Amino acid sequence: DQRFGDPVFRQLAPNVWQHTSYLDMPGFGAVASNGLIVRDGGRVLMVDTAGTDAQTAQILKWIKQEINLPVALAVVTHAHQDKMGGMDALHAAGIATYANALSNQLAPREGVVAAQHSLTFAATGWVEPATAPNFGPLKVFYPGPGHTSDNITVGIDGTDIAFGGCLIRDSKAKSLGNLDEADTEHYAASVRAFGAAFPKASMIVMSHFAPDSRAAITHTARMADKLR
Ligand SMILES: [Mg+2]
Ligand SMILES: [Mg+2]
Ligand SMILES: [Zn+2]
Ligand SMILES: [Zn+2]
Repeated sequence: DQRFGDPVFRQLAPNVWQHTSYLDMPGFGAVASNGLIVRDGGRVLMVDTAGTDAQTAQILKWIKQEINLPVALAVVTHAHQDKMGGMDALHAAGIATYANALSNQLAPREGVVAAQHSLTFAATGWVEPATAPNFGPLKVFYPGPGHTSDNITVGIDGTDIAFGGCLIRDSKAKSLGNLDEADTEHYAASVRAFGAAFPKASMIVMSHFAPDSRAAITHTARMADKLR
């Protein structure tokens, strides 16, 4: 029988699925985290792990069962447990991993395993292509500091989808979440930078809410404005 801890999958587009897994921050709510699985021809690409290696391995099993293509690479969007808690599982599987250089630098401080490869960014926020080879339809953008100093975002070419990770909250959210590591001065402008980077995206995917419209962007920014 399927259990509450087992990842759940939602097909967002013909070649894109959301993974959702529930984790436990001690003393706090047990809570859900989303990432993406993208089919690009003969391979699969991932955005973020689950919050644990066990759940990440259950994700890779699903991919094997349901898609049966090799996972060529994963991009992870910041050095927090919900996004990088399954790096060992990825590495055990032979999956090449990539994160903001800054995420890799912060990883030991945040108790996550670093990715194998570092992404760097132009002053525009767009990833340097030499650091993101063969990413297929993944278009990586660093919007500036928000939820964390290192948070990155990923557009999916050939679809209506952009992934804001933990930077973006849905259009009915009442809070930006935990701000202990947030850049409260720049959060609003980074949210806006994200929305300007992926003007085509009509479906906004994020870590802790189900997918929403672009109103999630405007709403998160207008919440952030109140922190300055
Ligand atoms: Mg582990
Ligand atoms: Mg921390
Ligand atoms: Zn986070
Ligand atoms: Zn998060």
